[PDB]
Amino acid sequence: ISSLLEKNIYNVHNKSNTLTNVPANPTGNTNTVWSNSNFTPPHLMYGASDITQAIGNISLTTGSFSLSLSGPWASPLVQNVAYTKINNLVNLTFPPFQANATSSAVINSAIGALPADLRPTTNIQVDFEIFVIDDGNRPVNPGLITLLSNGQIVVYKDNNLGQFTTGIGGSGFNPFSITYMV
Amino acid sequence: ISSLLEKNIYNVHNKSNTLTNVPANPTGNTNTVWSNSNFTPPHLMYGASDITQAIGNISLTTGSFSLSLSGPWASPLVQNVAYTKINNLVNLTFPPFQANATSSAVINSAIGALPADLRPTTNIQVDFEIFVIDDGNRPVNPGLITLLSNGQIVVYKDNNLGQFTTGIGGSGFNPFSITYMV
Amino acid sequence: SSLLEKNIYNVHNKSNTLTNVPANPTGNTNTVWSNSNFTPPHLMYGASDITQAIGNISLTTGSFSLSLSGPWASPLVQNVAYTKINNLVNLTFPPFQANATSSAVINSAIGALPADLRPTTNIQVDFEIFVIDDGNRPVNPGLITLLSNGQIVVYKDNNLGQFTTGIGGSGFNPFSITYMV
Repeated sequence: ISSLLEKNIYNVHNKSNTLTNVPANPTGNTNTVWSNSNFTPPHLMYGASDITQAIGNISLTTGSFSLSLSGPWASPLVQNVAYTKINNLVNLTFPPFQANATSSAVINSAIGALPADLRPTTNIQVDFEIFVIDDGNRPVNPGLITLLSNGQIVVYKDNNLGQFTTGIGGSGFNPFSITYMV
Repeated sequence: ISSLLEKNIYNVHNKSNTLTNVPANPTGNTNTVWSNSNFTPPHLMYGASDITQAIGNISLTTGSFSLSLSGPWASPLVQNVAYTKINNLVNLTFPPFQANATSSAVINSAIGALPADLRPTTNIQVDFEIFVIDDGNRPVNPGLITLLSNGQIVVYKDNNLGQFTTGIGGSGFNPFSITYMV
Repeated sequence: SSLLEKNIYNVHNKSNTLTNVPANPTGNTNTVWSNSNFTPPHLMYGASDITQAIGNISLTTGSFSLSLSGPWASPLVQNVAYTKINNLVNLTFPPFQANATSSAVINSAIGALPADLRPTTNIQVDFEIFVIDDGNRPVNPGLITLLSNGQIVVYKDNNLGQFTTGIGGSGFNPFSITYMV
C-alpha cells in the first residue's frame, strides 16, 4: 500500500475507481484526478480542470421541427425548420416559404409553434432583419422576423408592421437563418 | 500489489488518483485512463481519446456582462448583455435598450465596454443590420451596430451614421442578437 | 482490503484501467467506470457519460482563401474565417472594398465555399448586410446569397442591385453570417 501512496510504475487495474468528494485538489498537482464536493452531484476534476462542468456546458441538440405559417396565402404553408441548440445558444435555419397572396396580411404561426426549448426566455421577443419577397418583387426595405416568448413566430414585410400584399409572383421569403440565446 | 497489476474485481477507493505523465498509453487499451506528457500542462486521456484537447477545442464560455450605453437619453441605460463564446465564435444577445431621447445622438458605450475576450481582433470592426426604433416610430431602414476592436459598441439609427432624435416615444432597440468570430 | 473501502489514500499509478461493464459497479455518483454498452466503451463518472457528451459535438475552425470580383479593376483575395459545429456554420468576412471601374454585382467562382460549408438543405441562404458603394453608406441593406454550388454573391441591395462605377470604395466592411447547411 505504501508503494501506492507515492509515485510508482504500476499500471493499476480496477473494476471501478471511487474518488472521495473533497473541496480542493488533495495533492495540488495538475495530473491528479479528484471529485469536487463544492457541487452536488460532485464534479470530476483533473488538476484545476472541471471535467463535469465542461461536459455539461457543451450540451448540443439538433434536428428540425414542422412549422405551419399562414396569413397572406390561400392556404397555410408547412415546412421543416432546422435548428441547433448549444448550451443556451440557438440557430434556426428556415427553408423557403413562398406562395401567391390572396389577402393582405403579416405571416405568422400559431402560438406555441416554436419548440419550448427554443423559445426566448430572457426576452419577450427577439428581432431580426431578413430579406423578404412580395408579389415576386424584391423590396429594398428589410423584412422583420420576431420570435416571441410564447412560441409564436411573426414575419412582417417591413419593420413598420408591414403586411404582404394580395397578388401573384410569390410572397414570403427565400431561406434565411437567425441565431440567438434564449 | 500483484493482484492490482492485472484484471481483478476490485472496486477501488482513493482520496485522489494521480496519473504519471507519460508519452503514450501504457497499456494500449481503450479502457485505460492516463495522463499525456506530450502537452504541458498534461492532457487527460481515455484510451486514444484526448479528453482535455476535446474540451479545449470547444472552449465554451457563457454568461452576461453589464453594459452601459448612452447618447440620446437623459442618462445612461445599464443592462446585462448575454454572450456565448465557442472557440473563436461569439454570440451577443442584447435585451431592450430604449428610453425617451432628450438629444440627437448615436448610441455608444465607453471604449473597452465589450469584455476583452469578445472583442474583434481579426478585424477593426464588425457590422450588423438590426431593427431600431426612434421616438416610438419603427423606421423601415435598418439600424447598424458596429463592434470595434477597442471594445466600444456603437448603435446607429441607420447605415449612414444616423443619430437618434430628440422626442418622446422610445429610442433605441428591441432585443436582437449578433454572431461573429473575433 | 483497505483500498476496497473509503480511505484517505492519495493513490498514484502509471495508469488506471477500468473494467468494461454495462452498469455502474458501485451505484455512486463519484465512481469512475467504463461503459461496455458502447464500442469503443464510454468513460463514465456516476451517470455522467463523458465520452458521449464530447462525441455529440464536432467543431472545426479556420479560414479559406476567397477571390471576389465584379465591379473592381481586378479580383480581391482575402481569407474568410469559419467555424463549423455539427451542421452549423459561421462565416466572418474581412473587408472587401476597392474603387469600382464597372457596374456589377460582387461574386466568387462556383465552388468557392469549401464543400463542407455549402448549403445542402437549401439551394441558397440569404442575409441582410451593410454594404458601401462609391464611398456612400446606403440606407438600404445589401444582400449576400450563399449557393449550394458554393458560389457567393453580394448585391448592392435586395433587388439584384449592382455596385456602381466610381471612387470612394465599393464593397463592404467586415460582417458575419451564421446558418445550418
